[PDB]
Amino acid sequence: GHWSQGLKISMQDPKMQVYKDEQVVVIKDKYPKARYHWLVLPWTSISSLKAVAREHLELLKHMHTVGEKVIVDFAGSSKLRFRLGYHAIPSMSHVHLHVISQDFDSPCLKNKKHWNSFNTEYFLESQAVIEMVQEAGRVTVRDGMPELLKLPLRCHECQQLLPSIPQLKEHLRKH
Amino acid sequence: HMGHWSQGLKISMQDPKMQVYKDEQVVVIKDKYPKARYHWLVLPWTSISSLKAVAREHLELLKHMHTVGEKVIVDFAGSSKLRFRLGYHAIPSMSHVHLHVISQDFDSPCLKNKKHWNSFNTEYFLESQAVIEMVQEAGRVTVRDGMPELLKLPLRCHECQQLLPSIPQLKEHLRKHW
DNA sequence: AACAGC
DNA sequence: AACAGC
Ligand SMILES: Nc1ncnc2c1ncn2[C@@H]1O[C@H](COP(=O)(O)O)[C@@H](O)[C@H]1O
Ligand SMILES: Nc1ncnc2c1ncn2[C@@H]1O[C@H](COP(=O)(O)O)[C@@H](O)[C@H]1O
Ligand SMILES: [Zn+2]
Ligand SMILES: [Zn+2]
Repeated sequence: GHWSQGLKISMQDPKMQVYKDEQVVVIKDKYPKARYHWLVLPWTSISSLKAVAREHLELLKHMHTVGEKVIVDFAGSSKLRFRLGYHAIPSMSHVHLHVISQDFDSPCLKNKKHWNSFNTEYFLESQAVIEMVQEAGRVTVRDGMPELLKLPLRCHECQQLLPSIPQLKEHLRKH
Repeated sequence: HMGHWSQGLKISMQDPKMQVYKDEQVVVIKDKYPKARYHWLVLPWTSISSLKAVAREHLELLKHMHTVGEKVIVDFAGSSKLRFRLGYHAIPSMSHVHLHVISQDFDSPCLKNKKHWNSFNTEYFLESQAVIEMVQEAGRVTVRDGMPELLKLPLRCHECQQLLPSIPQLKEHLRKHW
């Protein structure tokens, strides 16, 4: 479906370009799952994590550095915590780096898949991906990622199990 | 002060037809809505308002209630080989403190919602022995905070610790341990 | 009105 | 006193 190309379309639209250089583009996540949620995409598209090889190393490092720069330039005075990583089995085409604040306070965060895709090992940290390409030369993704998306809701700050999304969002207010 | 319905245990325990066991100290009745194949309530003739009211004077009575519970198990469920737990609900709904004696099959149609499950499978369920130890060491029973929150915890099998998303799936899962 | 978009 | 039946 044409919906899966949204990232390539949006990153080519100057009105959506939070940041741009000769290597990458940054856009706001159209349906953000937190107060701050950006996506970093390279101009030279990569199909999936399986296609990543050592030639992509510096680019991945650049995507990480740019993500941290966007935090400084557009959320510097914030005390929030941030994580940078990739979804093991994404839905939108063209690999993209998630840069998202750990409040997870947003109406677009609506279901269990949303939560677990940022708060389970389904969320592959950027620094860990960079490490695999630097040493092994490829990105290895363990099995069972679809099951992680169906796990009961667990708080990422205190590890408490919650029974529903609404009760989770109320719990997050304590942190 | 709650309505007349909360006195059902006092009315039922005085009915000889409901008495599974009786002595000068305690009485045993079958739970009217059992949450397992075997489910009894042990109540003293000298009623206790709540766990907060328990003092060292009730210690021997509490141990007698426990021992009687253990005897009812062997007398009426000895051939079942089922596991049992003895404890009190931290925040009961029926008046008059009563000791739960329940088999761990949890195979019953009266078990219908999460509150039922977590009332017997979280810290909401205070083991009889633990209650006895507190009264022994400290002379009173202390209920920890956050009990209403425990009743909302996702369903967890008490045998293999697996988390289940619904009651019907839990009942189906429990088959594997019978 | 219908529909491909390289 | 509980409790259908209105
Ligand atoms: N047109 C778009 N522009 C920006 N972000 C988008 C767009 N469409 C989807 N997204 C986001 O991209 C992410 C795709 O998820 P995933 O495929 O798991 O990486 C989600 O956070 C979506 O909200
Ligand atoms: N008339 C009754 N006779 C025997 N058990 C009852 C009766 N009414 C309620 N119960 C049980 O007493 C318990 C009351 O809940 P709790 O106050 O949490 O111990 C539940 O297990 C009920 O099924
Ligand atoms: Zn928490
Ligand atoms: Zn189990």
